[PDB]
Amino acid sequence: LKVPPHSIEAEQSVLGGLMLDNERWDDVAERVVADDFYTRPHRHIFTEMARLQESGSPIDLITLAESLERQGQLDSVGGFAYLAELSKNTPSAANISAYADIVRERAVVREMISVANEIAEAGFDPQGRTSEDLLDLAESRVFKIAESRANKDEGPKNIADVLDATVARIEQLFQQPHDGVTGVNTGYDDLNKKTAGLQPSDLIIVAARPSMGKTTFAMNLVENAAMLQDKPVLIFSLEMPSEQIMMRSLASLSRVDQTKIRTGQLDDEDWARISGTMGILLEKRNIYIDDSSGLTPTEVRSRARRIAREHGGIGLIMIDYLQLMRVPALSDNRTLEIAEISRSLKALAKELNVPVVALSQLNRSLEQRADKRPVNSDLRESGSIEQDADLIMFIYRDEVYHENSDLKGIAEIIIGKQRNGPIGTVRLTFNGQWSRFDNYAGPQY
Amino acid sequence: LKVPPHSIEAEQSVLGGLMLDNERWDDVAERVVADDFYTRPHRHIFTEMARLQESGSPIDLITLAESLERQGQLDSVGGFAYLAELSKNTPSAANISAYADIVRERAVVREMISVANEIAEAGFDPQGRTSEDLLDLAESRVFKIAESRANKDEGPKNIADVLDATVARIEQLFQQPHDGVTGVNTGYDDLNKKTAGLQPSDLIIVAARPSMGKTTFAMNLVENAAMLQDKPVLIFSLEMPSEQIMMRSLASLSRVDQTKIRTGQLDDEDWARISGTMGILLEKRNIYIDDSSGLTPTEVRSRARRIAREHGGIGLIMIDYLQLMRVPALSDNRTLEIAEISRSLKALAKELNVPVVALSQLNRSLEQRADKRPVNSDLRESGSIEQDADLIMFIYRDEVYHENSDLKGIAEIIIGKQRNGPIGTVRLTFNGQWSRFDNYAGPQY
Amino acid sequence: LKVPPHSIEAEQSVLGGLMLDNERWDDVAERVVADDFYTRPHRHIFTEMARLQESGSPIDLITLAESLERQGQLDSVGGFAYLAELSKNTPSAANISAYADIVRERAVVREMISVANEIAEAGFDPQGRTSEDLLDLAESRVFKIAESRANKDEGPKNIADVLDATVARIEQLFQQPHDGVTGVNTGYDDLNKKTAGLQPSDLIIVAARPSMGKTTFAMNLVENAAMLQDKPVLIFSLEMPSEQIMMRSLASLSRVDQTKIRTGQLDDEDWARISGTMGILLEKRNIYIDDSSGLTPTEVRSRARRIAREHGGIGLIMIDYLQLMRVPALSDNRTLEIAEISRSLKALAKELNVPVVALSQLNRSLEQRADKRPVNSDLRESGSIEQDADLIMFIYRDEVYHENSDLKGIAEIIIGKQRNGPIGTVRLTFNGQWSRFDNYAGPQY
Amino acid sequence: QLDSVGGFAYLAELSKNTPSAANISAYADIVRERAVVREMISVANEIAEAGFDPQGRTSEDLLDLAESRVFKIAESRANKDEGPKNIADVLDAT
Ligand SMILES: [Mg+2]
Ligand SMILES: [Mg+2]
Ligand SMILES: [Mg+2]
Repeated sequence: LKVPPHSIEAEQSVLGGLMLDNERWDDVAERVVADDFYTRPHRHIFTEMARLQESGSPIDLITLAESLERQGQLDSVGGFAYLAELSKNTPSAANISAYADIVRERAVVREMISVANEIAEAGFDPQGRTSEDLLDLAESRVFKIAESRANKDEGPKNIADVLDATVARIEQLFQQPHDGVTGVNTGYDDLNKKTAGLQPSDLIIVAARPSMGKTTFAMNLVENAAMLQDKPVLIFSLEMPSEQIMMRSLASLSRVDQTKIRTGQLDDEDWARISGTMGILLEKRNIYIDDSSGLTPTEVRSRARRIAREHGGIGLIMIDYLQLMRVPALSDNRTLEIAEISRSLKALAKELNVPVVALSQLNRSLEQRADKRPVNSDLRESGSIEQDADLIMFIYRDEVYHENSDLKGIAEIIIGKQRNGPIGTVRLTFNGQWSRFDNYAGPQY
Repeated sequence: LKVPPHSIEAEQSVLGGLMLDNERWDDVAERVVADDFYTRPHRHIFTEMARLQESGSPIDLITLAESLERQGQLDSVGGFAYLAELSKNTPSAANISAYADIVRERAVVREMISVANEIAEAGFDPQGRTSEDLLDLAESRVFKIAESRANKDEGPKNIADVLDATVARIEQLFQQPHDGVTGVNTGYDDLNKKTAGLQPSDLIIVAARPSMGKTTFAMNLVENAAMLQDKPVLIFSLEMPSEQIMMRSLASLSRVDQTKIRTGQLDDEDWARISGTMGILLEKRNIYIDDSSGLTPTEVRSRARRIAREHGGIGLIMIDYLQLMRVPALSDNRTLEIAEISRSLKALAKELNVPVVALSQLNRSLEQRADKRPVNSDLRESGSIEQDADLIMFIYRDEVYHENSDLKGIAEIIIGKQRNGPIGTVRLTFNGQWSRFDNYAGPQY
Repeated sequence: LKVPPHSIEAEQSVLGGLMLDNERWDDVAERVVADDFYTRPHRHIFTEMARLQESGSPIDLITLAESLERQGQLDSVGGFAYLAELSKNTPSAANISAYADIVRERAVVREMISVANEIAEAGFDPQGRTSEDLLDLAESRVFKIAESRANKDEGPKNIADVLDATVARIEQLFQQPHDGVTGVNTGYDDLNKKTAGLQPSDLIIVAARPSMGKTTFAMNLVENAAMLQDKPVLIFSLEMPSEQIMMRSLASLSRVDQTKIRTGQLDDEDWARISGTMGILLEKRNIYIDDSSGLTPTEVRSRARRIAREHGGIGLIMIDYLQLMRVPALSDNRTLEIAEISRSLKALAKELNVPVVALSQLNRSLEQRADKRPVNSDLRESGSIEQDADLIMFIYRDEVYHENSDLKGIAEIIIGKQRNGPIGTVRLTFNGQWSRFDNYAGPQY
Repeated sequence: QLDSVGGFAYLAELSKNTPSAANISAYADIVRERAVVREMISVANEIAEAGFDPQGRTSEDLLDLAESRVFKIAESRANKDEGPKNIADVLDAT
């Protein structure tokens, strides 16, 4: 019931794994230490192995016994006969660092109990000592423990440990001298300038009123990517089903109208363009659609990670009308619901290192404003999706509100926020007959 | 030999000193509490004595035994002659202060070894626990003892004892004739006049809507307070990681835009200015960044107290987008959550004698107002971070909202609260292409 | 363990205390009775001493023995030697009325045992009795016992006693013909009219948004009633420490801006006024300041009772921003927490008969009104503070909101509640650089 | 639950006996009256024990406890004139 908590079987398993593989010792040398172990024979074995890996790389069965022999230690450290059992056991695979980490943790635990014993000792043993000379000692010891637990990554880093990563990214980008696109491209040249391409660890938002084009624009982004991104994409159509999506997308990629598709009065050239774009999409095999209705961020994360390990690793994610996302815990408070959603999506993007398009709606506030250009406040709910987002870009198409516009066939992509870049107003030509946005070779902005 | 020390003769001496004098109890009960004592009869007797000193001051010999009797407590706390014997004993003199001192001193030690036992045996019994979730428990309990004990200089001080420290501070300030900056220099001479620098035991707030400069500004402050000081600073980036922060700060220092960094398009005169600021930031080693996501106040405290005593003592703390900070006990009431956060940061600043920059957001209330110049009310939650603070200074770039304005490349710092100085409206200039606020040698304001 | 309850050390203690004290007899006579005792010899002694105190005034050792002889009763009540044991021991101090009261109620307890025995006797022995002649009988028994109730200091308080007290107070006021300020003075001659000074037992509340001047106003009240009254004032600065408060107060009294103080950049005419105000503050020794953070009301009580004991008796208390004050029992329900707080403060003021200033805050319910002139409903929590109070008086200086206002340097003190007096709108003048409110000679308000 | 309450043979001994017809309510009256006496013994014993060892308070609340039990059981019992009455009687009071 009561004992020093220690695991000693996985310990020997690590020992034999190091024996049968003289390559991966540095990675466990990061974690495991000679005094980390519990019993002294294992400690002798590991520290001898370490002294040898300084000098003698080959250490499996006999170099160990020889180095142990030259200084006269056989049968005082167990035995070569006993060592046979260690090399015999654990022919296991690269599942070694797990054992290493967990036993390293057990060592930390054992040390904690040791120091609690020391504190109890110094407590019941006064030695003519005061609370002020005692609690301060206790604080200093526990401080030395928690401060130094062989942990480097999670803690606040000195600047030289940050500039290494910064210069590393700069070398990753200079070592490939290429265009002014530091991530995913869209297919649109007027927008890649104000974005440097959809960057790879952000939460993009694509918001606009309902009849405006945001699902259309998003599908255009993803299909263009998947035509120039040899790497998967995802599409979560929580609103409409896959069979509307793909129809819209064939119309987009082939510049034929949607009625002609669904109803079936299309001409030989139309049939040909369809044939070609199909036979393209079926080769690259990027697009993966999920027409699930009421998802949660957990389901999103799982269904994205499933791809991201087996189909390689992914290039972007699209999410239609995230206000349908749910989390039943926060089912009463809608505001905190959306905040949890958005935080989880940003976390996902930082996890998988991809962008996360996340379509959203706007509120019926701009209608009584007479300009109609959507400002960042005009987001459907919670105000936090303008806070966790590293990019927002609204859509406004003046022909909807003004029949007397000189701005018809024209949609402008109001960048309404961008942390790592400028704001602006891109413009593009709308042709919803085949559900596409296209570039605008015309006046500047 | 190994026994819990409980100096018990002094206990009876205290009890009898109180029996023979109703007067000196509040003085004693500065230090004496029910849990302090070793044996339950003493506990019941003393809590009833205290209950009477609350209600009925006269208690010597039999008023206590009688309150005990008023509803049937006799012989569970010893006896009646047992009670009388304590009064008959100890006619000792006025050394009640020292007796109560030691009697108070020993019980906290007893609790200390109790906690040591609890931590150790809890280590033996993990109950679905990791070392990371265990050293946290240790830190939490030990310091919850220490803070609950350490504040034992408390009392209402006579005015002479106040003015001594007041005038000693004033002398230490006149001891060093210098400029009108009694604190950390911000680098912006237009701001230090209304502020006299980021004073050293206060919470500072920088708050603005999501694309306005608050992260940029609060990085300018530390960027300059690292150069001007020889003292460490800390940066808790709860929103986005270090590999973007530093790529924005290199530009903020060296005046080379962020695109020409990440892309690698930067010319020789720009490479040189990268190199200079590199060589500076490495030959000082002041800044310490933590890119952790959902920190609690306690983790902030620990990770600050670490850098405190290793590296001299800190000189500035920045906490990005406060509202992310968690405290899961108060996961439901977000309001009280923020109140706890703010109180904790304030107390931290009071502890380490440094400033604490604590950014925040603003609610979507100023938008439906037609002025857009934020006020002290539009803090994101709880409206306590307008109370626990000492310097609230918003940001307002008019050109973000009004397309057509003469306030372009101008950004003002709408001071909205001070407790020890004047409010105002400072005027600076923004150049986000290299992420910097600059002094505005321009017209009046 | 189980026995008929009766105490006898208190008995002989009281009897001997009366033997050694002819002066103080009536006070014990108001509580103890002949039948109040358990043993009959002491009943004889008590009733005989009482008969003599009616007839024969000196009764210590021999007058009572001689009387008991005149009734021919020696050796029936013990003996004169036994009485010498009574007169020898119990030289106890003035804690005698305590013994009287407790033994009084012990007679009541023994009566309770006897009466329950009577009820159980009627129970075992029904005597052929009806339930309607049983319950109401045995219940009117306890009722008839309740009829005794010699605690005649409660609800049945006829009007004449009230008017006696009231006329006594009116004689306290008219026997001293003075100005129309029956209370603490403030210094603000425009405020004492609407207030008649700060009444000694009422709970005053000062309330305004975070930078409207309430700490300042309150410090001016205390540091003016420190200069007028030769009576102490406390300050529970839970929010800021003494080393800022006192600086502020030096600036207030000496009218020099605080920036010239701490920076040390002040001139001879300023140093003189500093010398003068300090030489006043130390030649009066009148101010106490407690810089403790999370004070519960019990701590506040104790720390005020101390000064009300040592330094005569106190005349003002100030508690800064009471929403810091805790009571950890009610940490979950904040509303009940604050109600406890306010009730404790009112009780304190009624206990010491001294005015409690208790600074409060306001909710963000003004900002969405366009008036901003606060009302009682704009108090930060619980609504008890607007019920358990006797003088709320807000602070609204208008230039904080309306930049273009013709009231700069004007701070009006909206008396928003007062029981024993009017409401109104006092005006003052805000000069904040030296942290003072001053009077205003101006038009009709 | 057979025989946990005596037994069905005893139950038949109950059914066999007592051929009384005229008076049951009066027997019930005296039984309830004795039960009221019994509960009065219970309450008095509670008072005596909670005078001997009632475990901790000021006896100001003990006097109130006596009065409380008294007037409570007074209100719990006393109303036995209670019953639905006739309009030819209610209208008399009205
Ligand atoms: Mg859609
Ligand atoms: Mg930011
Ligand atoms: Mg204040």
